[PDB]
Amino acid sequence: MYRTHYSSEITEELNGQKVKVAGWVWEVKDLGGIKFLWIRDRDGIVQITAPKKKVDPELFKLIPKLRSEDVVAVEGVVNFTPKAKLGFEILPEKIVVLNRAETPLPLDPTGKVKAELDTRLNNRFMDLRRPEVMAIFKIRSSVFKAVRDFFHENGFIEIHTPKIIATATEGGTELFPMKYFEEDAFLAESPQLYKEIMMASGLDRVYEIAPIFRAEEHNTTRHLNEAWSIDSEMAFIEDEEEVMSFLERLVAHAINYVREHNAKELDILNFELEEPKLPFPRVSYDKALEILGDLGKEIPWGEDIDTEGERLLGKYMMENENAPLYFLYQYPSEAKPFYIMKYDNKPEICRAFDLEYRGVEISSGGQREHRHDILVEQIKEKGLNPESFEFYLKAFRYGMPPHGGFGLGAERLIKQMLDLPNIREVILFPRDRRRLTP
Amino acid sequence: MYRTHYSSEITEELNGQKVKVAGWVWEVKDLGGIKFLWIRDRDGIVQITAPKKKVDPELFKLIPKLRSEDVVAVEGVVNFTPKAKLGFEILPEKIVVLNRAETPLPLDPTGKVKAELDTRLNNRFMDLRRPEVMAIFKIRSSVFKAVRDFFHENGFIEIHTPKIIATATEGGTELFPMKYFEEDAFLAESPQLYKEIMMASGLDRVYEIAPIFRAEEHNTTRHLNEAWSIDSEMAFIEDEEEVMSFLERLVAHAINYVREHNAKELDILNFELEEPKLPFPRVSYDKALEILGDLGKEIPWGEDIDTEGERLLGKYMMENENAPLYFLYQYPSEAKPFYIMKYDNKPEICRAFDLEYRGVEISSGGQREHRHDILVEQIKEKGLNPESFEFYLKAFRYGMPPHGGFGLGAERLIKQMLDLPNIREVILFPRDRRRLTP
Ligand SMILES: Nc1ncnc2c1ncn2[C@@H]1O[C@H](COP(=O)(O)OP(=O)(O)OP(=O)(O)O)[C@@H](O)[C@H]1O
Ligand SMILES: Nc1ncnc2c1ncn2[C@@H]1O[C@H](COP(=O)(O)OP(=O)(O)OP(=O)(O)O)[C@@H](O)[C@H]1O
Ligand SMILES: [Mn+2]
Ligand SMILES: [Mn+2]
Ligand SMILES: [Mn+2]
Ligand SMILES: [Mn+2]
Ligand SMILES: [Mn+2]
Ligand SMILES: [Mn+2]
Repeated sequence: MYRTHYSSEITEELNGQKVKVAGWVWEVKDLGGIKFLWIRDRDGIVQITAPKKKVDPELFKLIPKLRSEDVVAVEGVVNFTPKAKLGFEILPEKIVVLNRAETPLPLDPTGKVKAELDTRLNNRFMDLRRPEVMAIFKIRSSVFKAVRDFFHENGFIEIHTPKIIATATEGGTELFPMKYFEEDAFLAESPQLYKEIMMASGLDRVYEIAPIFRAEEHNTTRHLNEAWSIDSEMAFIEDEEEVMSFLERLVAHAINYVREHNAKELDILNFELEEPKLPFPRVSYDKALEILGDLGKEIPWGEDIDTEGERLLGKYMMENENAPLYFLYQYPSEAKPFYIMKYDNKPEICRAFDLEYRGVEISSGGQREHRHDILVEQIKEKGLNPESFEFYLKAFRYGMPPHGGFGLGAERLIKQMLDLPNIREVILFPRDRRRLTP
Repeated sequence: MYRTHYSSEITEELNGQKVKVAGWVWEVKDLGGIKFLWIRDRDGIVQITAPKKKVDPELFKLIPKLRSEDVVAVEGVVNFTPKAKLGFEILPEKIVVLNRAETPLPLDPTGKVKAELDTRLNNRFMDLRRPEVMAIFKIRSSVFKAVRDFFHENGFIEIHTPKIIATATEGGTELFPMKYFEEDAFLAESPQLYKEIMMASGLDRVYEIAPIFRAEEHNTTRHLNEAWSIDSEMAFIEDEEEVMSFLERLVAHAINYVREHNAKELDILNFELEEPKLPFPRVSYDKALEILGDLGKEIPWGEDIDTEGERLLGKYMMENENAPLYFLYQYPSEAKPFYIMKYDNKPEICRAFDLEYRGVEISSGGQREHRHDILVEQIKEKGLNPESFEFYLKAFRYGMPPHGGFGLGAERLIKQMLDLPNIREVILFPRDRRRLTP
């Protein structure tokens, strides 16, 4: 390996020892009798100091020949000194140019010349050389880890369901059709039917973190046609609040992990990520519509709350409850899927919920209707053909425990967590109405 | 929740305490002065003991009405006693029937009546109720966790790349073409191009665990048309041996995690999983051809080792070195992808390798050709058009360090680890030439 330590792994204990650092040339200053080389790696910049009387003459002449973004490797002695901005410098014994960069660069890694989003996406390898972008992807990886750790700690087993499928769906829209040899298939939009089927297996507590594909009609700063969904389904619940309780703790865990493990990144983003306050407020759909009405926003009882409505509610909840996160629940049964269980005592409302983060939905879920005959009737109430869901319905006939779950969008979670304007900032290679490359 | 404890969570410590267990009716013994009920959850069976003198009369009359696979929940008192074959029994206070099972069952959960693989795959929710099948999926989840933990402990950052691609066409057949609105696109067979593009970003050490899609020409016991690939790419390496060293440690870690945390599942499977012995043997392609030739198996230099060659070599490696895992490396350059670096001093050989587990490939990798101009010539040598790779090639022009990586099949790893005859046993809903549904 061309390096022994990253910029962040050199501590005082190594003072006076030989180390190897490597990365991209950030800056070179030839100041006559002394020269400086700064190398940038994933964690920061390291200073290479070359006093004329202390380095090999060949090294002294090589430095000024180095160019921005050249990939280099340096072997030298660690010297902790107040004179070094970051606390220590490396006195070089050897400098190897591994690969030279061409010029001009596609994007300005110094951040001085700003680039439009599309140019940045077309050149992601350059984009991540900027600390504020690398910060987002480091945080994305931490969020995925925190989520899986929480699931594991809570007895959940990871499962994997098919993305190439040929079964019915409730909406029949936004599908990506594909030929599967002589048969017709589609890319999966959610593992919903499959995770429910597995509730009849004894697994009981499952999660899956995998891509979902939806051919969204038009672009928005909140949707992508390819995204990563964090799905869970859990059995033997007594109501949907047990699912909401689990979800909020999972989300709080992810937020706290980022706050604990990625403070450096949040600082680079000049962002103060709030300590979660559980339980999050619960706002019934009825109450949400009343609040929107007073704001001049009309939603007829029975219809889903639109994006403007969510935005207005998010602001209202921040102003009135200092709550960046809150649940909308007890939705009209007519506004949610046929697989959601209705309140037996008040059928017009159902056990579904949406978790809103800064006024944008990050997750949808609820308790499912596990009683076969009622489920079948609900399919009919949606004007659909139960026979088209036979492979799924069969799983409810041989001992199906009550269950519930949610789908939590990873990009949605991260975008809202960091209060970013566009979802394209949180996935490396976005897919939207017109973007298919890189 | 309807349960507080799984069958495996009840210990001496809880003797005399009240708990709630829940699961599927496994057996009922209906006697005049006592009823016994056994229920099954994902970890095992729990005995419920109901003497007439001790339980509520309604509960006593309820038990005989229960039927196999009905879902029930039981609240009662833990009672340890040598008279209970499993060590303890639950003296029930309340029993609730959550859902009733129809008969006949799609599959026999008692294991007495065997069913063919196709029938089991069609009724996966029933199939996992058998301990030996549940065991496989618990181990699958364990392997995924171990792999991710190892990546994290070694400084790798998780990334996520597109499964819908314009082209890359780093090959010809075996691709699933798909329309992306007006454009022609394909399902990704590997994140190869993307993880390489990210080696120019500073991330340096990345991994991705995600679906891959391949329209395999032939139906085999070792291939699927949809699989999960564990991919990694790492920068600043000096040769492919650094990648092989990392990979063997990753696989050893996964194996040891299973041996340590799934001993119970390994026992249910009547399988002894060996302790990994590092380093695994490294066998050059030339040496493999010599071993095979000595055995009467002739492989013309330059051709890949076929399935029988792999089987013979795997057997030889066990006999000669008690090595169920070993590497094949220094393959002919003509036999590997354009992105593999050739030995500059012996160009007909390249820095690619395959990891074999019980005579079956579980992973391929190598050091890549990070030098732009040479890479372009190799694209040409493979009969491909460099212009089809502009977004990828662009990443090699602005400071690209040397790098290498591998693709490790999750199903391949698990199938081989457990010495299972068919890869369909290790993924819930397989996709092959003739199976598209469920
Ligand atoms: N096109 C998309 N891009 C990114 N994430 C998505 C997309 N569609 C859904 N999700 C995520 O998956 C979660 C569950 O999916 P669900 O089908 O309930 O979403 P939805 O109600 O269609 O979302 P929306 O109202 O935002 O379009 C959503 O809360 C969101 O986090
Ligand atoms: N159809 C498949 N089903 C399952 N896993 C696969 C499949 N194709 C490839 N893999 C896994 O991905 C790894 C990397 O893919 P690669 O393209 O090197 O495979 P391959 O050499 O074509 O495999 P094989 O020779 O078995 O067909 C393989 O080592 C294997 O573990
Ligand atoms: Mn939607
Ligand atoms: Mn929604
Ligand atoms: Mn929703
Ligand atoms: Mn193949
Ligand atoms: Mn192969
Ligand atoms: Mn291979």
